[PDB]
Amino acid sequence: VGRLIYTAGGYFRQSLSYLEAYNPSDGTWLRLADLQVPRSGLAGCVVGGLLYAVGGRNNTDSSALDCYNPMTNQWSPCAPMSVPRNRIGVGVIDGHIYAVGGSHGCIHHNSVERYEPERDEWHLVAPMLTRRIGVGVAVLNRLLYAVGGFDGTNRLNSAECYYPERNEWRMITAMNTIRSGAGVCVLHNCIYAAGGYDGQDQLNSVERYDVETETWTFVAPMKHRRSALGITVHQGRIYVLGGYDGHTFLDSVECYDPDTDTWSEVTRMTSGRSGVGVAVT
Ligand SMILES: COc1ccc(S(=O)(=O)N(CC(N)=O)c2ccc(N(CC(N)=O)S(=O)(=O)c3ccc(NC(=O)CCN4CCOCC4)cc3)c3ccccc23)cc1
Repeated sequence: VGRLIYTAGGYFRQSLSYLEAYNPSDGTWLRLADLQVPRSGLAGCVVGGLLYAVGGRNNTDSSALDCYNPMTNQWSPCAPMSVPRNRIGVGVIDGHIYAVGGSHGCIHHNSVERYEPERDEWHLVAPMLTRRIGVGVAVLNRLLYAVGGFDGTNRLNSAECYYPERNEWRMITAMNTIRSGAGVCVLHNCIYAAGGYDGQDQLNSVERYDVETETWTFVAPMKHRRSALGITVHQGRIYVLGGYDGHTFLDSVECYDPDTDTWSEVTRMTSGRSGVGVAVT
């Protein structure tokens, strides 16, 4: 009935078609219409109550944008991006979807494009300073942040900031830890970077960046270490969904209370998966 946490796609042995929704009010899961094409490594977002699945890898790298309407339980195709973008990052500014980075085969994108729902059109914006796949994306104060990822040579702890009015990117303070495939979100005016892969291990560490003091501080780590996790914010708490811990595909969903600096496991997906697109509406 209320706002749900949607997880689309993912990987477990193969790319998946599942669209499921979690109700944090009563702990229930709903099963919704499958995606047209199974996809992992995509990103989710919500604009005008519509859920969007962006990019990923098919079953093969995907330029697709698909739109799910919760009121009709239907997926519809949208204008494709100018390039396939697997392991994409996505952020929304003023009802516009920014597709950041990602990979096409062995090409590691630094390009960025902007989708206009009112026109069903994508347009390129200024490219990032760094090529980033597995990049975490966060929107804060009408700025778009691109955090960590892999540039094709090094895994990254750097982060950079896009200025829509200036159409430009600037590097910001780097993270304490290198992170590709982290969950990045915004909670209570800070950017959170949860988990990821530092080049040797999946991580359970979690650091937040305070823009005022422009520094990254560690906070309480998660129970299960994980990369390629889904992440979202619901009612002032962070939810991370699934992922890969180095051996298993997680079905675990942990929830972070910023006021207690605590991670509790609050439910479990119907099956373990990583590389899901996650959004709330
Ligand atoms: C420890 O090694 C790692 C090194 C680095 C990383 S990463 O997080 O930093 N990273 C970015 C980067 N590499 O730069 C990523 C890798 C893979 C992704 N997936 C989708 C996609 N299109 O790539 S995925 O989640 O769905 C997945 C698919 C297969 C496998 N591995 C298997 O063996 C599958 C075979 N299984 C099948 C069932 O069981 C038996 C064996 C594990 C995960 C990512 C998705 C989003 C963001 C980042 C992703 C992660 C792990």
